[PDB]
Amino acid sequence: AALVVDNGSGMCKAGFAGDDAPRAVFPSIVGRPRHQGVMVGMGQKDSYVGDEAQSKRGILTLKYPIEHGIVTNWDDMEKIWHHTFYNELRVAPEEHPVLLTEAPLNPKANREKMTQIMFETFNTPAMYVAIQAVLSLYASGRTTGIVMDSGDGVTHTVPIYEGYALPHAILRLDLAGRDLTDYLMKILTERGYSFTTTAEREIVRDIKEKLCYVALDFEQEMATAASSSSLEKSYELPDGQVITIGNERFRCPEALFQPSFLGMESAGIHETTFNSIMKCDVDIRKDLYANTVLSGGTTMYPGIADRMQKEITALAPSTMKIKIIAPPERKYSVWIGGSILASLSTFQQMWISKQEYDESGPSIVHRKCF
Amino acid sequence: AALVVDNGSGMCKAGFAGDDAPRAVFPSIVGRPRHQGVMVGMGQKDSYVGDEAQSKRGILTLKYPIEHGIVTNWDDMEKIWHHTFYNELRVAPEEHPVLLTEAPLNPKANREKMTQIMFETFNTPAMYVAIQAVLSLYASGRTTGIVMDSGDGVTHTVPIYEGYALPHAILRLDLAGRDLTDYLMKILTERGYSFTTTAEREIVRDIKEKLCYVALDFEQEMATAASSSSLEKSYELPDGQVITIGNERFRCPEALFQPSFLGMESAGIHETTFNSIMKCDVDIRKDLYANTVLSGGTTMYPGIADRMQKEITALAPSTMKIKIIAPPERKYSVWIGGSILASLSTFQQMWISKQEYDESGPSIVHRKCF
Amino acid sequence: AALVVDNGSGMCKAGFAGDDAPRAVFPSIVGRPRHQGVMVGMGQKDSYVGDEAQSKRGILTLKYPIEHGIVTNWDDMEKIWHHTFYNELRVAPEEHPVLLTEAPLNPKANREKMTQIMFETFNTPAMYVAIQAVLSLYASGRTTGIVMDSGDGVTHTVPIYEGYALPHAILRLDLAGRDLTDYLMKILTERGYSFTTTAEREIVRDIKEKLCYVALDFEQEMATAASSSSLEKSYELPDGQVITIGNERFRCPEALFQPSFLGMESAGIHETTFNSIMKCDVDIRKDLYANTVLSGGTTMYPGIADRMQKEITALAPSTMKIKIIAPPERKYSVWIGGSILASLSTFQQMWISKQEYDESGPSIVHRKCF
Amino acid sequence: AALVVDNGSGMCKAGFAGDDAPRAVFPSIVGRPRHQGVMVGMGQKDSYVGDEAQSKRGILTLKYPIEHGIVTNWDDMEKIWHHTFYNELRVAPEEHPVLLTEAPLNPKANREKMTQIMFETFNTPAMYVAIQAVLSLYASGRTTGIVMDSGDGVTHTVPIYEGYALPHAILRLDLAGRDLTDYLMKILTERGYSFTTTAEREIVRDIKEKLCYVALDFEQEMATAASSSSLEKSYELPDGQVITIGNERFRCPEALFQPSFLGMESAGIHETTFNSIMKCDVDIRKDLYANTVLSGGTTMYPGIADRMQKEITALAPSTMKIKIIAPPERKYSVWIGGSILASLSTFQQMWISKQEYDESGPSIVHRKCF
Amino acid sequence: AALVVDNGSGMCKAGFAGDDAPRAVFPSIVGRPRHQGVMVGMGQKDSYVGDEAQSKRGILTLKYPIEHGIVTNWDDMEKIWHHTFYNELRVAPEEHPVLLTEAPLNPKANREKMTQIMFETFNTPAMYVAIQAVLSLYASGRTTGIVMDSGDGVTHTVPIYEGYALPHAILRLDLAGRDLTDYLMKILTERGYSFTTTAEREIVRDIKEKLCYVALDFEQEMATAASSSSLEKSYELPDGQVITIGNERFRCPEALFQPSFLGMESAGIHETTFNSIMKCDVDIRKDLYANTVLSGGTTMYPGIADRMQKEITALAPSTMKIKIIAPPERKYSVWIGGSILASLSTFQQMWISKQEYDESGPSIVHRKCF
Ligand SMILES: Nc1ncnc2c1ncn2[C@@H]1O[C@H](COP(=O)(O)OP(=O)(O)O)[C@@H](O)[C@H]1O
Ligand SMILES: Nc1ncnc2c1ncn2[C@@H]1O[C@H](COP(=O)(O)OP(=O)(O)O)[C@@H](O)[C@H]1O
Ligand SMILES: Nc1ncnc2c1ncn2[C@@H]1O[C@H](COP(=O)(O)OP(=O)(O)O)[C@@H](O)[C@H]1O
Ligand SMILES: Nc1ncnc2c1ncn2[C@@H]1O[C@H](COP(=O)(O)OP(=O)(O)O)[C@@H](O)[C@H]1O
Ligand SMILES: Nc1ncnc2c1ncn2[C@@H]1O[C@H](COP(=O)(O)OP(=O)(O)O)[C@@H](O)[C@H]1O
Ligand SMILES: [Mg+2]
Ligand SMILES: [Mg+2]
Ligand SMILES: [Mg+2]
Ligand SMILES: [Mg+2]
Ligand SMILES: [Mg+2]
Repeated sequence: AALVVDNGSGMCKAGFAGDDAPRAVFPSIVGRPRHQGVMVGMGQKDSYVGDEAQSKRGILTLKYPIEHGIVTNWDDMEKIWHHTFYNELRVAPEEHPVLLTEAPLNPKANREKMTQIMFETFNTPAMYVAIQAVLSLYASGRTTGIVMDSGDGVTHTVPIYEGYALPHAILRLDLAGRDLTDYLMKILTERGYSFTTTAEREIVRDIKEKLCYVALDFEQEMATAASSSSLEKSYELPDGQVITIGNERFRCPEALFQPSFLGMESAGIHETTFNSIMKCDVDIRKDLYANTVLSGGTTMYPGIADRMQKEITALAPSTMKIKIIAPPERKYSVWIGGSILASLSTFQQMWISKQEYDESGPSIVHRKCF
Repeated sequence: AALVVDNGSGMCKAGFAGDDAPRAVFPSIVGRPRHQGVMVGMGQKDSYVGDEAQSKRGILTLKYPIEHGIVTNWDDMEKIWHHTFYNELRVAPEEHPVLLTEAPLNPKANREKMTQIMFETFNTPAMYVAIQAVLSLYASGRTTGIVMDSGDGVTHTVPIYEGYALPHAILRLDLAGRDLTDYLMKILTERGYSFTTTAEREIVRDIKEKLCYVALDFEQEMATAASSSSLEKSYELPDGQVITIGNERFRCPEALFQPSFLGMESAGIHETTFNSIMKCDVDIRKDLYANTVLSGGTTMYPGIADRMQKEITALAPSTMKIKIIAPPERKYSVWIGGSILASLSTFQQMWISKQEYDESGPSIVHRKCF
Repeated sequence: AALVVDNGSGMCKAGFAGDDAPRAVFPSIVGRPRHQGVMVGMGQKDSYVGDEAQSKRGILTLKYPIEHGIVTNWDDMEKIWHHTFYNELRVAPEEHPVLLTEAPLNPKANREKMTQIMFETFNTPAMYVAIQAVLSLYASGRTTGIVMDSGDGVTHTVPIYEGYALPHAILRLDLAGRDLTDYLMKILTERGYSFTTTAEREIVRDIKEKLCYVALDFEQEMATAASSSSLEKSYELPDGQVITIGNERFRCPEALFQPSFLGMESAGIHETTFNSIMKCDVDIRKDLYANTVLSGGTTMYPGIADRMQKEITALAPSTMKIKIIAPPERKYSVWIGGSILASLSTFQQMWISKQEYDESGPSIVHRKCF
Repeated sequence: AALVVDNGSGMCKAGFAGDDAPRAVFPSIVGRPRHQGVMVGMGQKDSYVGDEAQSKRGILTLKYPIEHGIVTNWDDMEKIWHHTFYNELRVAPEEHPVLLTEAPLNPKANREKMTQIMFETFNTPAMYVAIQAVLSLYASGRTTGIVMDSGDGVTHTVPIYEGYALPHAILRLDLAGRDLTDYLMKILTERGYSFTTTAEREIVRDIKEKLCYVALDFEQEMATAASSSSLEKSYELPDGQVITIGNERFRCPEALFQPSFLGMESAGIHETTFNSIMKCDVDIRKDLYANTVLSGGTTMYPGIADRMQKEITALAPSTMKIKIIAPPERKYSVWIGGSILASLSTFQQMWISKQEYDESGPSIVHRKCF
Repeated sequence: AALVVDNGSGMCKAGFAGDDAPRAVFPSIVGRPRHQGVMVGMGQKDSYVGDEAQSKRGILTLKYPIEHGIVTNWDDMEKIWHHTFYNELRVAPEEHPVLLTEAPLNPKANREKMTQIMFETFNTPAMYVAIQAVLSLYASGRTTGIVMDSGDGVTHTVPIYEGYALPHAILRLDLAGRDLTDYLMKILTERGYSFTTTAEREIVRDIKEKLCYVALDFEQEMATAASSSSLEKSYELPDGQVITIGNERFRCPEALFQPSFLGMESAGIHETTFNSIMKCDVDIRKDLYANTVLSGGTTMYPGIADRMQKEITALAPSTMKIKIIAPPERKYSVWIGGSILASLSTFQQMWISKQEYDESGPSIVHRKCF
C-alpha cells in the first residue's frame, strides 16, 4: 500500500492510499526547550515533534520547518517525516511508495531535496510529488474546474479543463493562514491582549479557528459591530483568563479579500481566482466559473463561500453562473485526492522508482512530476 | 447504397445516395492538445475530429487539413474520412461505392491521392470524383446554367449549356469563407476586440454567420451606419462578454465584391460570374443570364442574391433578363446533387471500379472523371 | 519647431524635430502612495510621473496607462503628456505642432482620443499620428524594407516597398517586453527569488536588460548551462542582496521565438516576420529579405539579430540573401524617424490643423493619418 | 502657545512648543505614605508626585501609573497631569492646546481616555496624540529613517520613508528600562546586595544610569572582567554604604541584545530593528540602513551605538552602509520633535478641537491621530 | 553511601542518602559562655553546638551562623558541620560524597565557600549544592509544580514544569520563621511578657510552634478573640511561670500574609506564590495552580494550607483548580528530596569531584550546580 503524506506549512496529514481520511494529522512543528532542566532522572528529550510539542509548548520554542510552502529547515523536516513514518503511521517507509505534495511555483531545489531525502534517508522504493490543487480536483470527482487551495503558507489557484492544466494561468499568493494568525495577534493589541511568544501564537490560531468568520458585506458588518455587542464572543485562555473580541472576528479573515490590511500590494483571493480564469482561453471560462473549488484549512471560515460567490459574481459577466464548490471535508481534499491518485492503476507507472533515481539523481523529479 | 461525401475546406457533409439531406455534417477540423495532461485515468485522446474538436477547442489547436480546396495534410484528411465512415455514418466503406467532390482547376495530385486512399486505405469497391459546381446544377433540376459555388476555401463558376460544360470559361477565385473570417478578425480590432487563436477564429466565424449581411449599396450603407446605431448588433461571447459591431456586419461580406479590401487584385464574385459568361459563346449567354445559380455556405449572406442581381444587371446588356437562383438549401446543393447523380441508373457505369484501379493506378481518375 | 513624442507602452521619448536624439526619455508610469503620510509640512504630491515615480517606487503603486499599445487610463495619460511638455521639454504645446506615434491595428478610438486631447486639452496648433514601424524606416534611410518593431507592449511588422506600405501584410503580436518581464518574474521563482510588487517588476525589468540574451541555438545553450556555471551571472538587488541566474538569461528572450513558453498559440517573431513577407507580392520579397530592419527596445538583446538571421534563413529559399539590419540606436529609431519626418518640407501639409479639427471632430485623424 | 507633554513610562517631560528643551522633567511616580503620622501640625499630604515623591521615598510606596506605555491607574495619571500643568509649567490648560505622545500598538482605550480626560477634566481647547518614534524623526530633521525608541516601558521601531510610515513594519518589544532595572536588582544579589522596596528600585535605577554600559563583544568583556578588577566600579548608597560591581555593569544592558537573560523569547533590539527593515519594501531598505535613529533614555548607555552598528552590520548585506544616528540629546528627541510639530503652520488643522470632541466622543482620536 | 546535609537558617538536618528520614536533627546554633567559670576541674568547653547549646542556654549567648539563608560566620559554620559529621552521624566525611542545599538567589560567594570548606577542610571525595525547593519536588514525587519553601530564614517559590525550572519566575522573601519569632516577642510585650535574651528567643520560638495557627479569616478571628476567651491558651515557662496568649496566636503567623505587620513593603506568601505563577508561560499556569507544594517548618502552622488555598483562589481565575499540597512530613521535604536525588543512578555524574575542584577552584560550583 502506498503512503500519502501531505506536508503543508502548518499541518502534516499522512495515511494510506485507498483510505478516505488521513490516519495521522498533527502540527508540522518542532519544539525545543528554552529553559534549563533541573529534574534528574526524568525523560527529557532534546526536541519534540507534533502533538508532543503542542502539549509541552509552555517550556518550548516552537519552529515551523516549512514557511510559505518552502522547507526552510531540512533537519527539522526530517524529524517530522521520521515522526510521521515511525511514530504516527508505524510503518517502514522502505516497503511503501510515498506520494508527497507541493505548492506550484516553488523553488526547484525544494522538491529535489524531497526526492533525495526520500530515497537516501528513508530508502523508499518509489516516490512522487504532486501539485496540491490538482489533488483537490481528484477529491471532488471532477476533471474541469479551478481550485483555490489555501492552507497555512500558500494560496494558489490552478485551472484545469478536461484534465489539462493551464500552467500560465496558475497564480500564487504568499498570503494564507499564518499571515492571518499574525494579523489577529496584531489587532488583538487594540483590546489590550498581548500575545508574543511562539506558544501564544498557537493560542491565537485556536482563537482564529473558533471565532473568526467572513462577513458578506464588510462595511455593513463594521457598522453592526460598532452599534451593539451582538457580534462579541468570549474565549477562555489556558490559564482561565477570558478575552472578548468583536469586529476582530471578521477583520482577520477580511485580509484574504483586502491584502492591504497586511501592507501587501497583491489582490485578494477573489480577484486572484478571477484573474486566473481570465488568463485561460475564452472557451473554457464558463466551465471554470461553474466549478470553482475551495480547498484547505484557510477556506474553512464560515461565510467564505458566499463571499467568494458574491465577489466573483461582481467581477464576471452577469450571464455567467458562478458556483463555488466548498465541500465540508475540504480541509483534507489534498490528502483525499492523493489517496485517490495513488490508488489508480493508471498511476502505477508514474512513480519515480529507486532505479530511475540512481541513474539520474534528484533532478529526475523535474522530468516525471508536474 | 452509394455514399456521397462532400469534403469542402470547412465542412464535411456525408450521407447516402437517394436521401435528400446529408446524414452527417461536421467541421473538417483536427484538434490536438496544446497543454499537458495532469489528470490520470481520464480518457484523453491524442487528437479530436469534427464536433468533438469543436467542443474541446479551448485546450486544442485546431487545424484544417484542406486549404483552398486542396488537401495540405493527408494524414489528418484520413482521420476525417475515418471519422466520417465509422463514427458518423457507421458503415463499412468496403461495401459502398463512394462519390467524392472537388473544386475545378485543382492540382492533379489532389484527386490522385483521393483515389489511392479510397482504394488502398478504405478498400472501397468503386469511387468517383465529381466537380462541385456541376453537382449544384443537378440539385436545381437544370441542364443549363452557370453555377457560382462559394464555400470556405474556393469560389468557382462553371457554365453549363444543355448538359455540356465550357471548361475554358471556368473561373476560380481563392477568395471564400475563410478569407472573410480572417478579414472580420482584422476589422474587429478597430473596436478593440482581439481574436487570435484558432479557437477564437471559430468564434468569429460564428459571429460572421449570425450578424453579417450583404449591403445592396455599400456606400449608402456606410453612411447609414455612420449616422445612427440602427445597424448595430450585439453578440455574447462564450465567457459572457458582449461585443457590439456596426458597419463590420456588411464590410466583411463586401470583400466578396471588392477583393481589394483583402489586398487582392482579383475581380469580385459578380465580375467573375460575368466574365465567365462572356467567355462562353454568344448564343448561350442569354440562357446563362437567366439561370445563375448560387451554391455554398458563403452564398448564405442575407442580401447577396439581390446584390448579385444588381451588379450583373449593371454589367450585362439592358435587354437581358438577369435571374439569380438562390434556393434556401443551397448550402447543401453540392451534396444533394451528388445524391441525385449517384442514384442515376445511367451513372452506374461511370464508377471507377477496383479492377480499373488495379490495372491503371491512381492516374485512372484523370481519364474517367471530369 | 515641431515636437516629436513617441509614446510607447513602457517609455516616453520626446524632443524637437530636427534633433538626432530625444531630449527627454522617462518611464511611462504614474505612481501613487499606498501608505499613509505621517510627516506634516513635507512636500508630498498626490501622484508621481516618470523618473520621480521610479525613484520613489518603494512607497508607490506603479501604473502604466498604456497596455499593449492601447491607452487604458486617459487621465493618467494626460499626466504623462503634461509632464512631457511642461517638466521635461519645458515648452508651451500651444506653440508647436506635435507628431505622435501609434502601433498599427490599434482601436480607432485610441487615436481619436489622442487627437481630441491634443487639440482641446493642450491646444496644439497642428497634430499628426504616425505608424511606429514606418518611422523606423525613415530613420534607416530606406524606402524599401520590412520593419519589425518590438517595444514594451506590441510587436508589429510593416513591409514597405518603394515607399508603399502593404497593409494586408501587416502583422501584430501582443507579445513584447512587458510579457518577457512577467515571464522572467515567473521563472525566477525556480531559484527561490520572489518578485511580486509593481516596484519589484521594475527591478526584474532591469535584470532583464542587463543579463538576458538570445541564444543562437536554444537546446545547445540549455545543455551548456546544465553542465557548468560558465553562463551564471550575479546581480545585486537595491537592498544589497545578490541573486544569481543561469539559463533564465536566455530562456526569457526565447519566449520571443517560442511564444508557447507563455501559453500563447501565436508564432514567434521570426515566423511573424516571414509570414508578413510571404503575404507580399512575390516580386518584392527578395528586397524585403535583404532589408529586414529591427526596431525597439525588445530588439536590444545581444544575439537577437544573429538568431533572427538564422531563423529566417531556415524559412526562406536558400537563394535569398537574408540581411538583418540592427542599428546600434534602434531603441530610438521610431523617434529619430519621426524627427526626420516632421522636418520634411513635403510633410508640412500633412499636419492636421486646428481648423480641420474644428470642422470635422476627432474623426479627422482617420482621413489624414495612415 | 501649545503645550507638549511627553508621558513615558518613567519620566514626564513637559514644556512649550517652540522651545528647544522641556521646561519640566520629573519622574512619573505617585508616592503614598506607608507608615502612620505621629507629628501633629505638620503639612503631611495624602500623596506626593514627581520630585517630591522621589525625595520623600524613604517613607513612601512609589507607584508608576504607566506600565509598558499603558496607563494602568487613571486616577494617579490625572495627579501627574495636574502636577504637570499647575505646579511645573504653572499654566491654565484650558488656554493651550496640548500635544501628547504614545507608543504604537497600544490599546485603543488608552488614547481614548487620554482624549476624554484632556477635554473633560482639564478643558483643553485642542488636543492631539502623536506616535513617539515619529516625533524623534522630526527632531533629527529627517523624513526618511527607522527610529528605535526605547524608554522605561516600551521599545519600538517605526520605519519612515519620504514621510510615509510603514505600519505593517512597526515592531514593539515590552522590554525596556524598567526591565533592565529589575534585572540589575536580581543580579546584584550575586554580590550580596539586597534591593527590594520601591524606594530601593530607584537607587538601582540610579546605579544603572551611572555605571552600566554596553560591551562591544560580550564574551570578550566577560573574560576581561573575570581576569582582573579593571572594570570594577564603586557606588555610594544614600546611607554611606559603598557597593562594588564588576561584570554587572555590562550584563544588565546586554539583556537588550539577549532577552533570554530575562526569560523572554523575543529578539534583541538589533534583530528587532533589522526585522523591521526587512518587512519594508526592498527599494527603501538602503535608506533605512543609513538612517537608523536611536531615541529614548534606554539608548543612553555608553557603547550602544557602536554595538548596534556592529550587530546590524552582521545581519545586513556587506554592501549596505549601516549608519547609527545617536544624537547627544536623544533622551529628549520625542519632546523636541513634538515641539517642532506643534509649531508647524501645516499642523494647526490637525488638532482635535473641542467641537469635534463634543460631536464625536473620545473615539474621534482614532480618525484624526495616527 | 552519600551524605545529605540540609543546612537551613534554623536547623541542621543530616543523614544518609537512601534513608527516608534524617538521622540527625539539631538547632544550627553555637553557644558561648557569657559568665565566668568558678568551678575548677569541671569539663567546661569553650563553645557548644546544637542540642548541647540548647540545654545549657541559660548561661550561654546563642548565635546562628546562618542568617536569611546566608552564612554570616564561617568559623561557626565549620563547628556545626564538624559536629554534624563526627558527633551526630559519626562518619568520616572523606569517605562519603556530600549533598548540600541552598536557597536560590543567594550570594555566589556563599556556595563557593561551601565548596572550598567541603574539599579543603573535610576532604570530601565529591560534593554538590542543590536548590532547596527543587528537592521538595523530588520528595513529592512530581516533575511539575510550584514549591513554596519557608524555613527559619528564607521564603522562596520555584516553579517547575516537566522537570524544567523557570528561573526568571523564582521569587524570594527574606521573611520567614525567625522574623515571626521576633514579631511574637514584640507583641508579647502587650500582655507584659518580656523576652529579650537569645535564650528567651528560643522559648518564644517554642511558644510559636505549639500555640500559633493561621486564621482562615483574620478580621473575623480578631472579633472572636475580642468577644470571649475561647481562643486563649496557656503555656508554662521553664521556671514554672504560666503565660496566657489570645489573638497573638494568629497575629504572629498573619505576618506571612500581611508583611506590613513587620514594617515590610513586600507581598505576602500567597501573593508571592501567585506572582511567581503569573511570571510563567500561560500554558503551564493551570498545572502550577493544581500542584502548589508547601515545604519547610514555617508551613507547619495549623490552617496555613486552607488559608493559602483561599487566598490564591481569590487571585486566580475562577475556572482554575487551586490545589495546595501540604504533606504531613513537609518539614523534612528538602532532606527527603535530597536523599532521593543523591540515590539516583543518573545523578552519579552530577557530583563535583575532587579532581574537578583541583583544576578549577571553588568557582566550579557555578558551572555544575543550578
Ligand atoms: N475552522 C477553521 N477556520 C479558519 N481557519 C482554519 C480552520 N481550520 C484550520 N484553519 C487554518 O488552516 C491553516 C492550515 O490549513 P491546512 O491546509 O489544513 O494545513 P496546511 O496549510 O499545513 O496544508 C492553519 O493556519 C489554520 O489556522
Ligand atoms: N449563414 C451563413 N452566412 C454566411 N456564411 C456562412 C453561413 N453558413 C456558412 N457560412 C460559411 O460557409 C463556409 C463553408 O461553407 P460550405 O460550402 O457549407 O462548406 P465547405 O466550404 O466546407 O464546402 C464557412 O466559411 C462558413 O463561415
Ligand atoms: N538592453 C535591453 N535589452 C533587452 N530589453 C530591453 C533593453 N532595453 C530596453 N528593453 C525593453 O524594451 C521595452 C521598451 O522598449 P522601447 O521600445 O524603448 O519603449 P516602448 O515600448 O515604450 O516604445 C521595455 O520592456 C524594456 O524592458
Ligand atoms: N544615562 C542613562 N543610561 C542608561 N539608562 C538611562 C540613562 N538615562 C535614563 N535611562 C533610562 O531610561 C528610562 C526612561 O527613559 P526616557 O525615555 O527618558 O523616559 P520614558 O521611558 O518615561 O519616556 C529609565 O528607565 C532610565 O533608567
Ligand atoms: N509546628 C510548627 N509551627 C510553626 N512553625 C514551626 C513549626 N516547626 C518549626 N517551625 C519553624 O520553622 C523554622 C525552621 O524550619 P525548617 O525549615 O525545619 O528549618 P530551616 O529553616 O533551618 O531549614 C523555625 O523558625 C521554626 O520556628
Ligand atoms: Mg495544505
Ligand atoms: Mg463546398
Ligand atoms: Mg516603442
Ligand atoms: Mg519615552
Ligand atoms: Mg530549610
